[PDB]
Amino acid sequence: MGHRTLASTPALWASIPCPRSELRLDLVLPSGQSFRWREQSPAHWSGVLADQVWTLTQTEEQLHCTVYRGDKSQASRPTPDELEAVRKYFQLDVTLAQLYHHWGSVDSHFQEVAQKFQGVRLLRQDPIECLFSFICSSNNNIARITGMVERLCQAFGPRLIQLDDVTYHGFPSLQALAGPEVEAHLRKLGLGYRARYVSASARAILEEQGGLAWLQQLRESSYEEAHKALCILPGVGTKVADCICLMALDKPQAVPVDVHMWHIAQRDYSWHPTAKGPSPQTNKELGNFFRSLWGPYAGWAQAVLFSADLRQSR
Ligand SMILES: O=C(Nc1ccc(I)cc1)N1CCC(n2c(=O)[nH]c3c(Br)cccc32)CC1
Repeated sequence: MGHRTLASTPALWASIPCPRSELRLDLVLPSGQSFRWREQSPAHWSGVLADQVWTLTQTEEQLHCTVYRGDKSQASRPTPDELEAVRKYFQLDVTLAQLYHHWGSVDSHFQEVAQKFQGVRLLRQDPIECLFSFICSSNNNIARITGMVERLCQAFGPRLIQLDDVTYHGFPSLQALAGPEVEAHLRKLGLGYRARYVSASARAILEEQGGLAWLQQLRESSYEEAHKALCILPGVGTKVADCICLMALDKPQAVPVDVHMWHIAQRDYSWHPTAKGPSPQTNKELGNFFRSLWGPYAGWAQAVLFSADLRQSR
C-alpha cells in the first residue's frame, strides 16, 4: 500500500468546502501544534487522526481528504462521519476571516505578518496526545520533539498500517504509558527527565483523577480551573498547561509564554516587564498583555506569529 495523491486515486478523495484564507495545511501542520504530520508528497500531508491514517491536500476552495483503513475492507472515500472528524480537528466552524480582521484592526505588526501567513488556525487536538506531546516539549526544539513523539508512538501506540517506507502508530493509551517498563524505555529513546514525567502523569491521571473522564471535565471547566488542575501533573508547568488549554480543552484566550513568546514580545512589541527576565510573575504579565491586545482568541493570534517565526528559522 502506497501514499495517495489527488491524481493517483481520484475516487478515494472526498472534498470539504474550505478556502486557503480559512486554512493553509503548509502553515498549520508543521507549526509546532501537532508533531504527527509529514509532507510525504509535495502539498500532501499524511498523519494519524483518531487511530486512522489520513492524507490531506488542498486546491483554492477545497480541502481534499483520503483515509487508509488497516482492515481487509476495499478502499473508499471518507464517510461524511469521518469527514466531520476532520472538520472538528481543524475547527472549521470558527471563521478565521473575522478573527484576522479584529487582530489586524488593533495590531499593525499582526496585520503585516497576517498578509504573508493566511489560513493559520488552531487544531482541536486529542487531550491525551496534546498533554504527552507537550510534556515532551520542555527545553526542546521542534525537530527533537517530533522525533521523541514519533519514537514514543512506535514504542507504546498500536501499529495501524505501513504506507511506502513509513509505519504509522496510534498515540499510546494512558494504560500503555502507566506501564512499569515505560520510564526506562523512554530514557533509552532520549526523552531524559521527560520519561519520568510521561510515566508519572499517566499514573496520576489513571489512579488519582479518574482517567480520560478528567480531561473531558477540564474541557467543560473554566480556563482558570483547567489551567490550575493541569499544573498538579509532573512535567506540566504554566507553559505546557496553557498549550493543553489552547490546543485540546477549547480555551482560546490561553497564551503559552516561554522564551519564544518573550522573543516576539521584545523584538516586535518593544515589551519589558512592569526582574526584567522570564519568571512566573513576568510570564503572567506577558500573557495578560496579549489577551488585553488581541481579546478572547489571543492564543489563536499567537499561533499565527509562531507559524511565521518557525517558518522564517527553517
Ligand atoms: O511551543 C511550542 N509550540 C507552540 C505552538 C503554537 C502555540 I499558540 C504555542 C506553542 N513548541 C513547539 C515549537 C517549539 N519552537 C521551536 O523549536 N522553535 C520555535 C520558534 Br523559532 C518559535 C516558536 C516556537 C518554537 C517550541 C515548543
